[PDB]
Amino acid sequence: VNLEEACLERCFPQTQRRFRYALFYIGFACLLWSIYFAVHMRSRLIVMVAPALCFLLVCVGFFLFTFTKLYARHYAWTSLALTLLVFALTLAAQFQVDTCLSQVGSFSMCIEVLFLLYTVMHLPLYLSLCLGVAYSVLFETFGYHFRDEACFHWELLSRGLLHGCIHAIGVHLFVMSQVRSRSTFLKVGQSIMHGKDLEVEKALKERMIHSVMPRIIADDKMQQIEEVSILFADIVGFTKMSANKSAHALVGLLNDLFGRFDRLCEETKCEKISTLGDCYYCVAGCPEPRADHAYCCIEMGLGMIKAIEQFCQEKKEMVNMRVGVHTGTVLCGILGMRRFKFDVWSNDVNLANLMEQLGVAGKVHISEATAKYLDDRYEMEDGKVIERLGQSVVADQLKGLKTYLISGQPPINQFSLNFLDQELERSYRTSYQEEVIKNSPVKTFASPTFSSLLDVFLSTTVFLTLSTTCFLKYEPPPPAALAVFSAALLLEVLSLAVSIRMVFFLEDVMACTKRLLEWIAGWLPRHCIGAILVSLPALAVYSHVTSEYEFPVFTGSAALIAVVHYCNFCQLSSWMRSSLATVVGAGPLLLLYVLIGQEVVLVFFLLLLLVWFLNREFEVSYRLHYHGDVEADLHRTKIQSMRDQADWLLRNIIPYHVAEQLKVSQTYSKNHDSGGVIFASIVNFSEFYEKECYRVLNELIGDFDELLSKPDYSSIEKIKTIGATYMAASGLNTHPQEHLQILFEFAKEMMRVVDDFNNNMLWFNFKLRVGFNHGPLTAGVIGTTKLLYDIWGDTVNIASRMDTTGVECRIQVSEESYRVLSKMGYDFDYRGTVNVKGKGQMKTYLY
Repeated sequence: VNLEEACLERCFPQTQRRFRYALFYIGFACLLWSIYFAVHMRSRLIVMVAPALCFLLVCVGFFLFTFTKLYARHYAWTSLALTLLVFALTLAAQFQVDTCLSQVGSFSMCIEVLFLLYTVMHLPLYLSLCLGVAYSVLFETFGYHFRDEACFHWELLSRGLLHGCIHAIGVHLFVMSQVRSRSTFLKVGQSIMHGKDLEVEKALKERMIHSVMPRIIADDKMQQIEEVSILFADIVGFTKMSANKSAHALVGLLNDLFGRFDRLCEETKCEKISTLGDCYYCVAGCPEPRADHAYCCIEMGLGMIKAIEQFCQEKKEMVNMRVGVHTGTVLCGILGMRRFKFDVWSNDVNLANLMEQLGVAGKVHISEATAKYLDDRYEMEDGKVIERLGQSVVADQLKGLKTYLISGQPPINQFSLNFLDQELERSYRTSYQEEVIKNSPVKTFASPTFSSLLDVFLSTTVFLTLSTTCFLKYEPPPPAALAVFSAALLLEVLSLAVSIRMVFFLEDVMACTKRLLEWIAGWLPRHCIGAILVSLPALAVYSHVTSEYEFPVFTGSAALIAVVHYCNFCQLSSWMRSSLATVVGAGPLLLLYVLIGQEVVLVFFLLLLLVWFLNREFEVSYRLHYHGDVEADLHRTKIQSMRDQADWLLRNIIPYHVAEQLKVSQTYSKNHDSGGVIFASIVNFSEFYEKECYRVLNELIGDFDELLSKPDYSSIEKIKTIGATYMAASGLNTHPQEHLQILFEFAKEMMRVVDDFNNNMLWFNFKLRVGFNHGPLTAGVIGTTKLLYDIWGDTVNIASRMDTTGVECRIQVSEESYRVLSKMGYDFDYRGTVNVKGKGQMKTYLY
């Protein structure tokens, strides 16, 4: 009931203006009648024109009531108060009747007041219908009882059918007027709610975009920006933190730790690329060409050491940082269509990663290139990596590069009734045509197809009842009367059958009649049939007139309703209906007469003005209703696009099995008893690389991304891509090791397209080493304002070890995975032993 109040207060300006215009019209009707009463009814003046002028003063008082704040609270009461007064005046004016007035004048007083109460007063259905019928029945009762004999069965039935028509038109007019207003208010409410939901989801999509891309990239496909300082950090001691701590608690610690990193990164105003497990590597100087990149990178790197001690002293941990800095040229951009993220690729990045591996815990490690951009603002210490770690495999490729360490510091025109935007107006014309075309179901009472059904039905019952009274008078009728009525009846039943078939769409329909049914729904053909349909009651009356006219009171009284019937078919243009009513529903009677003559001209002018005005008001109600519909549809198609974009970019960050949980809790955590991770890197790209070469790399990843869309790889969800390496995981959503089999086929299919893609290259084939290991892994979502899904653990780090110790297009596998891979029947070869941290020399078999 609160929304009904909300409907009423929003629609109140319409009701207030509608009531005010009724006040103007009734006073105008009272004034014009008084002038006519003053000239042709001079026999009794003070008893006839004084109520007219007194009621005119009442309208001014009622107009004064409108501005009052009390009227806004009880506008229904004021309309009810006027209704009784206008009822009393018309019945009193009918009470009296060169001293006699024709009834057609009184009938207009009954008709015009009835239309005002039903349509332009916004009173309830039960009150308006009961008051209208009670006023009508008392109008007829007073007329029959108080008739004059000095001047002037089936006759009584004719009066009821005539009054039956106006009430039928009146309730039809008011119900649809109510239906459009309620529908327009609702669709406006949905539109304003859709718009509010659009802003909250447009920001959500931007937040999803910012989770994989920086702000500057999001403004709008690769770059060759040089002089870029690359950070690298490692959580030395995560393996200790890995054991004897719960998964949710574990991801909580890193969420605060990386969140602390994210905050200080914002303080450093640098860019964070991604967090590879415990590693946190971030770039400076790209894509924005910042010149202080080295000094910021040193600052956050030392800040990370400062942050970890604060982090250690808060939740009581024992961990440190191994920071590595190397500046130089770098490549930036996006690879892939799914799980695509901003990343940096160069030999500098690997050396920057290598520098982090050559660092010492709690110390920032820098390159010689970085030292060139560093002044004495910090302390310089010799790197001393050669004697710290000996001549190890990691230290072989330093290639004589000296290194250093750092410790700290309403569009409708009033006249023509058209939409101001011509494109909207054109769509409005074809709306009924396309509504039939799409076969849209009848949703509400304001549907254009349903609206036509009742308009045709109302034109039916009005035409028969109006014609019934005319035939009751004759009970020889002229042949023109029978022929017109039969043709009108023949047209009416076919038009009614068209309306029901346009709504109900019976199974007897075929394509042939559908084409013409759509054809009829067009603007011009509907006006061609509609104008005749509207005029059908009008020609019914004028079919019964002959040369023996000199009969006149009945035809005039019946013609009062034929012009009244013209308010029906609201879908048709109001100007055509209003003009046709003047020319074909009122015109034929006016020149037929050519004081009774002066009275009829005044009577029809008042009715035509009311008919013209009501057609004006209900047309803009219909036009504004369609405006509300198209805006709601326009907002619904804009909310679905944002729905698709936000969901797709959510899939760009987290897989399916994570979206539901993030809808329940702000943090995600899960441990895995058995989990396989795939690492696939490209070697000969460096030989191919010399930005122009990386475009070929992008389509290669896009070809790899097409492997994920295959129905047989729905259990595999990639994690991310770093450099030329592709990281995929199988078993997160979980034969006990069926995920591994799909993962192995993914790696095999991975080189299959690699060899297939090499066929399109000129004298250059690509390379792909794949590592494989399965076991316990922990995953989770990192960040609050920037989401990030990644998996880390012993199996992940050992998986990357297998790519580093990799060979040509050959799937390196661990002993643990070989325990279950060779059982099924996979043909596997042996290679030997490689260096593995945490397990010593590892027995590595191969595909």
